[PDB]
Amino acid sequence: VLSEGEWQLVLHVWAKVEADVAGHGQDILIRLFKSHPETLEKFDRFKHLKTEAEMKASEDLKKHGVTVLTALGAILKKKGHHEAELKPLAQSHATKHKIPIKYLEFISEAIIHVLHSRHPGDFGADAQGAMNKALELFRKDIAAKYKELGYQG
Ligand code: HEM
Repeated sequence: VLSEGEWQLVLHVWAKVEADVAGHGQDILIRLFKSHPETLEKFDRFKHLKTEAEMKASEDLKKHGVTVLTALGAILKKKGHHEAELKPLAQSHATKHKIPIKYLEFISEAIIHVLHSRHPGDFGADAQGAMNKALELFRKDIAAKYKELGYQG
């Protein structure tokens, strides 16, 4: 359970993200795909992209970055009371998109790295730990739904 002070840290940096949702979403997905290329293979939509320059030039990848960070922002702003928002995400990511929990750990690492690059004055260690906690709580609650459905592994 995050404290109120931890949530404030999380949402304070998240409000900085929302000034350039699309730039963040490109940086985060690029990082995820470069750092963990097995993740790119899950997107039939993006698996033709073979270089970082092609990734940065793809408008479709930019659009999907905004889809992802808009869904994450809506979950973070519920401060833990996010059951209605996770149900559908867990269900599609487990059963249709076939995404392992470990790949949610990987995109959490990329989100934390990109927030540290773009917002260092609002993303010191206190805020990095709080955002780590918020992304762990996201993964915990999605993993419990995966387990229900037979996909925790
Ligand atoms: C912060 C974590 C994430 C969030 C908030 C998120 C959010 C979303 C949303 C909102 C959609 C569209 C609606 C839906 O299908 O449920 C989607 C689609 C999708 N996601 Fe994610 N996602 C996340 C992580 C991942 C990861 C780590 C992968 C793959 C490694 C992945 C793979 C996919 C795929 C394959 C689709 C369908 C894309 C398409 O072909 O249009 N997601 N995601």
